[PDB]
Amino acid sequence: MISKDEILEIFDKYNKDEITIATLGSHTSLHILKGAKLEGFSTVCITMKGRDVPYKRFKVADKFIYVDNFSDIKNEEIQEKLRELNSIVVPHGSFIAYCGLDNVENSFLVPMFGNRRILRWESERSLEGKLLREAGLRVPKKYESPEDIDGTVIVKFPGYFIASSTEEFYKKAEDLKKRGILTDEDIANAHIEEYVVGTNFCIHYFYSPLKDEVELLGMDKRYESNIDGLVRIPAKDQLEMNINPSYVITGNIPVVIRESLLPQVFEMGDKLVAKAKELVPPGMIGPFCLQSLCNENLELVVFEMSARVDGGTNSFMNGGPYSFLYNGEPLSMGQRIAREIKMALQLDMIDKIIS
Amino acid sequence: MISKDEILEIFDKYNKDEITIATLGSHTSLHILKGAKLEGFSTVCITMKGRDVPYKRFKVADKFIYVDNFSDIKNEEIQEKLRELNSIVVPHGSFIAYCGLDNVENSFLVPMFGNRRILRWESERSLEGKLLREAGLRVPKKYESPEDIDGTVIVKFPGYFIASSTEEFYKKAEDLKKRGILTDEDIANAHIEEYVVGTNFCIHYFYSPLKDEVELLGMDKRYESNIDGLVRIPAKDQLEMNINPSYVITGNIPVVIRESLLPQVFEMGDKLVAKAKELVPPGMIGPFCLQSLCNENLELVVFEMSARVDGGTNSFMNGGPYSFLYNGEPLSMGQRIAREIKMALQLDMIDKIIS
Amino acid sequence: MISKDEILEIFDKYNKDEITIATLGSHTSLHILKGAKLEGFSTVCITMKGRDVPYKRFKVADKFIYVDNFSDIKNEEIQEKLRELNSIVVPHGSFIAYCGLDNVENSFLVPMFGNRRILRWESERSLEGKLLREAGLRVPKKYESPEDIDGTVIVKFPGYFIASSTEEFYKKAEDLKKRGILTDEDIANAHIEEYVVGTNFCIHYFYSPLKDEVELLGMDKRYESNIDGLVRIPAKDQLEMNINPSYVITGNIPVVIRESLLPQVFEMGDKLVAKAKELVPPGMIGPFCLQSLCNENLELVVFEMSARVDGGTNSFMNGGPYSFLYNGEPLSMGQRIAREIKMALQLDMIDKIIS
Amino acid sequence: MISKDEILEIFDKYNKDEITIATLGSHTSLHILKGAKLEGFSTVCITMKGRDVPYKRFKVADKFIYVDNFSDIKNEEIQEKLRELNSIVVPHGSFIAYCGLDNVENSFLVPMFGNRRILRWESERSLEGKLLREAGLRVPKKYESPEDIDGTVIVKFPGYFIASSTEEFYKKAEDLKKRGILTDEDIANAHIEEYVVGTNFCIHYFYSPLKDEVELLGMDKRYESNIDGLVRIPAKDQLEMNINPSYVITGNIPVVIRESLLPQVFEMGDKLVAKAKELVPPGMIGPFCLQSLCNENLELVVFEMSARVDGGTNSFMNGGPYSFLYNGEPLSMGQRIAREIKMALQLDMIDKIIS
Amino acid sequence: MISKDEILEIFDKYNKDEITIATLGSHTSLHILKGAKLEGFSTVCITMKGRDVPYKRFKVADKFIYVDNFSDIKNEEIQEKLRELNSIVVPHGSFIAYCGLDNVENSFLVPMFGNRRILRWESERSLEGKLLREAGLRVPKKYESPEDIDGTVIVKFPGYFIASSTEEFYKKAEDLKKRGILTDEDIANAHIEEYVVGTNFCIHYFYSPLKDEVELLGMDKRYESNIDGLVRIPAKDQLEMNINPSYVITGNIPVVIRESLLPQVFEMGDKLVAKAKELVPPGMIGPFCLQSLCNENLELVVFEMSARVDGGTNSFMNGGPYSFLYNGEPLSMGQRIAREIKMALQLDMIDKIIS
Ligand SMILES: Nc1ncnc2c1ncn2[C@@H]1O[C@H](COP(=O)(O)O)[C@@H](O)[C@H]1O
Ligand SMILES: Nc1ncnc2c1ncn2[C@@H]1O[C@H](COP(=O)(O)O)[C@@H](O)[C@H]1O
Ligand SMILES: Nc1ncnc2c1ncn2[C@@H]1O[C@H](COP(=O)(O)O)[C@@H](O)[C@H]1O
Ligand SMILES: Nc1ncnc2c1ncn2[C@@H]1O[C@H](COP(=O)(O)O)[C@@H](O)[C@H]1O
Ligand SMILES: Nc1ncnc2c1ncn2[C@@H]1O[C@H](COP(=O)(O)O)[C@@H](O)[C@H]1O
Ligand SMILES: Nc1ncnc2c1ncn2[C@@H]1O[C@H](COP(=O)(O)O)[C@@H](O)[C@H]1O
Ligand SMILES: Nc1ncnc2c1ncn2[C@@H]1O[C@H](COP(=O)(O)O)[C@@H](O)[C@H]1O
Ligand SMILES: Nc1ncnc2c1ncn2[C@@H]1O[C@H](COP(=O)(O)O)[C@@H](O)[C@H]1O
Ligand SMILES: Nc1ncnc2c1ncn2[C@@H]1O[C@H](COP(=O)(O)O)[C@@H](O)[C@H]1O
Ligand SMILES: Nc1ncnc2c1ncn2[C@@H]1O[C@H](COP(=O)(O)O)[C@@H](O)[C@H]1O
Ligand SMILES: [Cl-]
Ligand SMILES: [Cl-]
Ligand SMILES: [Cl-]
Ligand SMILES: [Cl-]
Ligand SMILES: [Cl-]
Ligand SMILES: [Cl-]
Ligand SMILES: [Cl-]
Ligand SMILES: [Cl-]
Ligand SMILES: [Cl-]
Ligand SMILES: [Cl-]
Repeated sequence: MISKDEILEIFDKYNKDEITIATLGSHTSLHILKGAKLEGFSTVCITMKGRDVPYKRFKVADKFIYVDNFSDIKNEEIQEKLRELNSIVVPHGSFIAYCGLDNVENSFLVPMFGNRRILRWESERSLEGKLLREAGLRVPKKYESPEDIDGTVIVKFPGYFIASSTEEFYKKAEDLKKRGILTDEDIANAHIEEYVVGTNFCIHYFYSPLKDEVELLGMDKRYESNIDGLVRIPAKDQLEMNINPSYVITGNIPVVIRESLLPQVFEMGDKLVAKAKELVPPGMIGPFCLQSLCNENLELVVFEMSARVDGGTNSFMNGGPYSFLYNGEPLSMGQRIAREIKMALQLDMIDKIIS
Repeated sequence: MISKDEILEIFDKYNKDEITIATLGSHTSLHILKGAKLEGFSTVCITMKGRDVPYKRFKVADKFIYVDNFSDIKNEEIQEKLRELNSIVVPHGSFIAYCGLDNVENSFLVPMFGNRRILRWESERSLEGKLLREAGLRVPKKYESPEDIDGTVIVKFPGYFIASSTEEFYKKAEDLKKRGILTDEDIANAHIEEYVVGTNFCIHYFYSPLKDEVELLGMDKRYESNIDGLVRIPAKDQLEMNINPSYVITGNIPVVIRESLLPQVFEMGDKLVAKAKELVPPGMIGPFCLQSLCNENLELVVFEMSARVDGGTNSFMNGGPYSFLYNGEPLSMGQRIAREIKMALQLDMIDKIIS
Repeated sequence: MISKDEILEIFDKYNKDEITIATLGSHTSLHILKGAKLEGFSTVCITMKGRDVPYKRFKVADKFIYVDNFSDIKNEEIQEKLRELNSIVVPHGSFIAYCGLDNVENSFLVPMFGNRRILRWESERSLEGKLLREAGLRVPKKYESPEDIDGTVIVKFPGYFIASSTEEFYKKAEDLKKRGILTDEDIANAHIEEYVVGTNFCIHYFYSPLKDEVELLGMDKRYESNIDGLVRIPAKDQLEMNINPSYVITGNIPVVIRESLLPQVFEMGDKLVAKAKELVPPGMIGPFCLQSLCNENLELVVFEMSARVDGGTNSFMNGGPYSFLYNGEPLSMGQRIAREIKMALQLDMIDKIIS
Repeated sequence: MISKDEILEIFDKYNKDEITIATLGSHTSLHILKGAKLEGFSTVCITMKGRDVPYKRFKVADKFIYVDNFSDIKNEEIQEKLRELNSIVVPHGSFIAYCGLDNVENSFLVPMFGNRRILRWESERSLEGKLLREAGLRVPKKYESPEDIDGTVIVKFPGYFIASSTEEFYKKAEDLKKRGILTDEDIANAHIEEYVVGTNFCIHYFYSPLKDEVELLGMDKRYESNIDGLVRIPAKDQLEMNINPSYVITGNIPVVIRESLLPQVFEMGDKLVAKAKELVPPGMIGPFCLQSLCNENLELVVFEMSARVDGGTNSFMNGGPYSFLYNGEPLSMGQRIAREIKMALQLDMIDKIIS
Repeated sequence: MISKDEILEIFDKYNKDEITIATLGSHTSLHILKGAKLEGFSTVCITMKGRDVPYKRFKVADKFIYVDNFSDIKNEEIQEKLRELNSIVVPHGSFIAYCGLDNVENSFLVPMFGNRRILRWESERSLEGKLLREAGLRVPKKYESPEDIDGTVIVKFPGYFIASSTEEFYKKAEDLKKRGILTDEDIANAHIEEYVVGTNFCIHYFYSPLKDEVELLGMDKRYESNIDGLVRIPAKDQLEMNINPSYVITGNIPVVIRESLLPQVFEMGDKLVAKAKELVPPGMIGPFCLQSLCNENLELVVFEMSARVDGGTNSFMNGGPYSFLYNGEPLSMGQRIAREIKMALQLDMIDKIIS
């Protein structure tokens, strides 16, 4: 519901000489806040007791807004402190969750870097799949029901398993049921897709509305538990175990792609951006990630995407091999965001980057 | 056939005040061209439509030479543009392939960084094995025929499989045949070697003919599809699949070796360089890679080598842990190459580095 | 036995205008010595023939003290050269081993960065376990005997295997016996613990006695042979092999943790430091590492620790994502150590950092 | 009157996680505020309409406190805003004047970098002369009355002229009287001293109470109007003019001293600092300037001093030849001040640097 | 008398892994020693009590060799310490004076950066004038005797005055005699030359024997006492004084030349270098200064030169406008010298730079 004009008029009461960058202390905020300082900004960190130490010891925040629980960040009281500080908020995974995506879309009256509307399109698998399919991107083959399974599939519930047949599907669902991990309602909405066998590249892009350009900033591969620990056990020993794989994100590892695949990499970002302009105007604004798998035919297949900054940007907080090429600098995504905020304030084009 | 004097006399007609660095837009050209700019050079990128975006958006090339297909880079027309631009060409994997190694050796009349003759020694498994064996380096044990198999082996055809017996060899060859991946002629020339079980270090060295020194620049491990995706599937599920491993390079991951192994690391490069001087004068010039596996006895076994810059240098385009030690700089291999070109022009010793 | 006053009075005869940093040429000495140079120090490297090349080519040492074998570094002759050079010695894994931990504790009369006494607490599994348990840290569940095994365990002998039952334990012990890898005396003291299935984070901390603060410097995951090569073999092929896993450290790979887990990360270091002050005064001084595994419940379980600089700091010799946040610099652990030595000399507080 | 305990207890109610650096927008505030940002601080600038542009366009201040006139900076309202911002104030020439030195000494209840008491000793020519004389420094010879004049003298009134005799003194005083530049009361308190003929070095020092050390940061020579414009007129033309010299500071020019004179330079700062400890405890804190003239006998004679930061530090806001030697950095005095504030907060020694 | 082979054979007994840079603590040693550290060298400073503080507080020397008086630096004892430290000595104005130029030429058996023989050519006005005249450089017109004076001249004695006639010459000589500044023997050897009226540029060049190139590093103007203080007194007041000008170097001020005059600037260095090769082989090595005055016809007239590093390089110890152009670095002359020492050691060409 929140209007653009409604947000531009909040920002107009802002002291344009004292624009700060704010965010929630979690997810990717260390380089969001570091990147801001490096660009000249004073920074605001929403934090809480027991969770504030990393931001205090890394010296990355100038002002703290302590909440009782991160859930309070929807409260109109915190919105006020943020407006009085002239903060532009940089959204990220954790902020959207603790604030709630409905509160974000029509109850959070603080200026926000990026296209506010499009945060819904990453939250819903149908919108996400619609976008990736319509943008012309390779995605895993989808399966309507367990009876349609004719290969190895992975099965996700909004807590994960692999199946190579209809029969294996139910045996495994049953296991995860009689172990108190999945209720009958989760499996009633099981999402089944082709298991893509390949190398993980989570590709971090930045779309600049100022330059009208998609940029490559970096790449990581996920480090997930228990799976990346499960597959480190020798095959003979794994068979002696009664252990199911889980896919809980615990961290990230840096990777570079084969250089001949960069034309495919940019075309993917270009296409995604050209379609999102049509479907959710103005489209992708700033940081976005295609989480893909590269098969043996050197084709990147995208199984996920983010419409804002992705946790994997943490793997290059001191810059990376791709962020370096632009200007020989240790450039993070956080700093690339802050720079866009800076240039837009200087060119009087803040309307291209906030909502 | 191309003579050294034949190349020195092409370079003598060069305007020594305007020496550019050229390369093909692929493989490792992003840091070759970035590294050149950082050293003061103007840069030339051979590119083509649909494949030029990465070089335009990374702002790494000053002049583009567009070809219809990269195969045209042998054409005497492109050789002329390069000579008129006073370009020294930096060779790499992709350039040699698209240009053709015979065209490189006697039909490509543009000055080239490195020892031109020695590019043949990396192309032929017999020359390569000859060199590594004569340099005194550990290599996988070789097997003349499937009947000689007495352990786990890996089998390569100039598309890969593992066997632990003669019987398994044929069963697998048959599979890859009746699946249209290998013709009877490929398996007629199957290369069988010991499967080395260990940690991958692709070690990137630079030999300076100016300093008469082998330098350590960095290290990566390969990220290959489908294999690195295959082994991420739990053992129980893998057994339910009918899937063969492939070993297609898709990218790279940074790694550092145990420091006590660096004396072995340098001795390997020293030895390789001392033997290549004898076998293919003047020997190794500039960048070279030993692709090795470290067994549990802390011995590096080399299964491959490159006689020019290797794709893994991309993992440290913003510098790495070893390239940093020299001068505290974000030094890439591309920039280390450009620096040698610079120093040689300044010391009037271009004859030590081109051919 | 070596007293603090005994060491302060050695250091008092030091020319305070010419303080050098010394260490043994191995383990982590490349960034210890590089970091020192960067902070203004002249550096001393204990090295030997055949093992000195890495330090000569990286140009990281100003003065060499050549020994016949690294075992000689206990010799009172080498202690004298070090005292005459005004060297503070930075201890590390290799130095303690070659010098011998008893010689370190009462026969090595050279000033040393860190708490000398506490190097014993990392050497003994009982002290180490005592400390981690009393500090309140999660550790693997321990097993008194093979008959207590009720899950997957890993078994270590001061050369490793996994067991999922009492029966499997003996079958495997027998195998490693009848293969000449373990004598009956090793298995008589077998250390059996819970096999933690998860993602490896070796977390590198620095405790500053000057700032009274625990800092996060970086993180790596181990790269071990043959295990990380064993699990890269497809499950079907592994079953055709008669191969046991080994866990020999060969190198390291960079990783970042999920940012929401940093509060747990710092609390772990804080707790460890607060307990070590009580148990071994003054406690942890400078660099320390918690080597942990993150399970699917996002809990870090510590299976090992170091009470000095850990080999994994090599993964960020050119700085890392966390070391960057402080001041936007390529900061290594080696340089963080040297800086503390520098600040302490400038503030006349060398008594807070040496022993 | 303002007590130290009275100031420590104001600072104790400060949020130690959000310490800002404040100052008045004038004099030397550009590098005071720039230097602060570079050290990680958020900055507060006291400014006013018509005088705020330089600080807005140089992007050097995060928060502005607008006053009606700089005279309002004594007002208890502005003191409150400063306390609520957790600001340490950095004093300078302009701040003391607009605030009034009595208000500074007992009516300005905001923490302040430096020794508050000693700002009186630079304001009074008797205290200043007492200090320089007792510290053992060369100063111009003083003259009790016009009748004591036996050489070339310069005559100052708290607007300047040169005399070489008693007679010339009165003729000139009369001129400046019958021209409405000096009243009979100014000349009733005329300060007459030896005219020192030599080269101007305004030497900028920093005393660190943390390191107990006097540091050399830089040097400038004054650029004064109309005098430096008067002496640029050829002698023949000057004689055709009826023009008196004035000595109004308009700017500064960088200079380096002859290196053999640096031992004299440091001894002067050392001596000044050792005497000020006795006379006005704790003595000199942070930045101080000896404004001297070097005669042909290579002796520096001091005609003025500042007990805080001097305007000449502006000549090296991007660092200078001496500030560079420490760490190869573009270090300004402003940044050297901010660093001391930083280190003191980190070492819990804020009591050594504020009052 | 000292031979080159005699010096090469001293240097051959040097540990080539531990080459240090040494110099006397005075003149230009701050950037000589800083520049060395920046290039990776350990540094040796010859100093003495009462004169060592600047080098201790600037942290620029790793090892001190204390002498009783700087005159002792000729002593064979100090030569030994320097040889045992593997020091290459960098000569400068003060070192040559305290050591004595005869001792330098045949009694100082330590390797020395530059052409040892040519230090005599800067010491003798006849050799100096011979060189500048034969190199084809503009110099002041010379006058054989006071009776030849037909314009404004300046008169120098190996303490200075200006004369516009024969009569004025004697009146002034008489004054300086009856004031005890000049004996009858000084004026018996008075050197009289054209007074050049113009702007002072002391131009600092570096000749690289490695690159065979003359480089422009920077420029300063002298700051001399009492003269630059004398001319700051208004003309009317100067006439009321009985004061003679002196020209004692006290410091330096940075200046840049008009860019259209750089072709003249380089040709002057080129010419000087081409003639010095013939007259004193191998010629100019490393740093040299032409001290010139630019007349209204935009012609640089050289009144002095140095055959080693000149004191004016101190004006750009943090780099300057010209030293910046090469690589965008804060490059001093001291660091440019150290770099040449570094490159020569790396290229095995130390024979091009020492003697
Ligand atoms: N289509 C797929 N094929 C193979 N692995 C997948 C697929 N989708 C997800 N995964 C793995 O499951 C993890 C969690 O996926 P998601 O919850 O979709 O982000 C991913 O990071 C992948 O490692
Ligand atoms: N390092 C990371 N890599 C990838 N995804 C992440 C990372 N950190 C957080 N996320 C995602 O963002 C969500 C919120 O993060 P958290 O607050 O850490 O639970 C998680 O559910 C993850 O899907
Ligand atoms: N001797 C070997 N033992 C084990 N793995 C190998 C061996 N040779 C090659 N490989 C794997 O196969 C991939 C392709 O090898 P190549 O085609 O020889 O460069 C390598 O990157 C290795 O990961
Ligand atoms: N990132 C890389 N790592 C290792 N080898 C590579 C890499 N990129 C390319 N290569 C090798 O160079 C050849 C040509 O590269 P491409 O043009 O990308 O196919 C390939 O066949 C690979 O063997
Ligand atoms: N409790 C455990 N659970 C699983 N793996 C372990 C455990 N302890 C050690 N390891 C693995 O064995 C290697 C050697 O362990 P350690 O010798 O205890 O340092 C470690 O780096 C781990 O990869
Ligand atoms: N890169 C590394 N990562 C982790 N641990 C290491 C590393 N290097 C050495 N160590 C440990 O330090 C000990 C001595 O090292 P080394 O002298 O290399 O054998 C080894 O036994 C290892 O446990
Ligand atoms: N004793 C002196 N001899 C010569 N010039 C002076 C003397 N004192 C002050 N001046 C000049 O007058 C200017 C103003 O001096 P003051 O007002 O004392 O700071 C100084 O910057 C000097 O250039
Ligand atoms: N650039 C400068 N150099 C030397 N002294 C200065 C400078 N700027 C200001 N001052 C002194 O500080 C006082 C206050 O400065 P202002 O507010 O600029 O008048 C002046 O009376 C000067 O004596
Ligand atoms: N020919 C000349 N004409 C005018 N001024 C000169 C001349 N030679 C020397 N001077 C001045 O006298 C100072 C001392 O000169 P010198 O002792 O020759 O280095 C120089 O720095 C000049 O400022
Ligand atoms: N800063 C400087 N500028 C020009 N010449 C200098 C400088 N410092 C020293 N010299 C010359 O070098 C000689 C020795 O310097 P000193 O030991 O400082 O007397 C002096 O006689 C000067 O001629
Ligand atoms: Cl992203
Ligand atoms: Cl995310
Ligand atoms: Cl390479
Ligand atoms: Cl390659
Ligand atoms: Cl550590
Ligand atoms: Cl270790
Ligand atoms: Cl000052
Ligand atoms: Cl001032
Ligand atoms: Cl010079
Ligand atoms: Cl000089």
